[PDB]
Amino acid sequence: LKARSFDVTFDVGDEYEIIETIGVVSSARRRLTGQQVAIKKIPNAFDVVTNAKRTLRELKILKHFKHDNIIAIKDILRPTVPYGEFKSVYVVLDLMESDLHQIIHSTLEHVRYFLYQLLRGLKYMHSAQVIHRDLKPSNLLVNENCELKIGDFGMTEYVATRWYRAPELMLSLHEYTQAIDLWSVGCIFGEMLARRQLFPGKNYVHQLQLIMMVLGTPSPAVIQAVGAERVRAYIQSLPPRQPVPWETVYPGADRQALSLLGRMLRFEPSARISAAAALRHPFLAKYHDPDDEPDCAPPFDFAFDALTRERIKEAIVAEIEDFHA
Repeated sequence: LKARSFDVTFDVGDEYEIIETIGVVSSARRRLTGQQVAIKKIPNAFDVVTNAKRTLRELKILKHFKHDNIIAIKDILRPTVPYGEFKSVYVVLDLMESDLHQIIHSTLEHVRYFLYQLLRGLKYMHSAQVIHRDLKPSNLLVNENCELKIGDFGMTEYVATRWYRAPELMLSLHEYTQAIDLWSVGCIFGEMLARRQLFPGKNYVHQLQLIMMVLGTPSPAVIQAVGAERVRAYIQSLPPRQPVPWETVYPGADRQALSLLGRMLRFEPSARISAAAALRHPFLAKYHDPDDEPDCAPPFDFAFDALTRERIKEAIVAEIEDFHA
């Protein structure tokens, strides 16, 4: 009931074909009239520890979420093998032409529609006690339209680049809350507004300093709420440069977006706004529709979150069955 091959070789199941690869991902058309869907195949994923349990979570995570602004599964095909060398899985997702990463660089009506979908999808996520933990414009699926879907999920080295990550995540100022995905939204917010990247740190050494200018130096209770000790020492030893001059920071912005920016970018997760609270912002007055902001009815169960072994290869077969009952 499935057919080969290229490129590269993968067996689709024939409900969809053509089969052109957008990137491993392909775009296909369901024979049933279900139009254009995106198919993602997983190479390996049984190849080791980690990458096994990672795709158990992702599989269970896409399933648990039904939201307009969060990617989910159209279908999931038994990568047909009768457990003899079952080496891979195919998840079917809806086809998104692009992502926010492509078009950001370098409109106030266009952003408010964008961010509204960002935050609504953000709230549904947090209702299930699940965090993206990394939010980049590359993770925001966008076609035009301008409908938005949140890509990937929560999951070393580094020298790597997260300029959208919260100062509590890296620098570990203190432990965090669901408000960290909002700092990312605030950073993306700026980039569309400012036309430029907000915090292009060479590293945490440069990043914090680059972060330092806009939000200014923290001498409220923010310090001593920090895990510190050196960080609080560094904060106080640093000159208390006087914040927050947002109106001066953005000339091309209305007081409204400037106000949402201010509450979104804040040192302390305690004080920082939430997804549900940020939706209430007057910035959405054109778009604000409380009906379109659902919460997950149950919480997301992490149960299996050693732990374990090819049982996970076997646990993934509970689903693909569970999907088809």
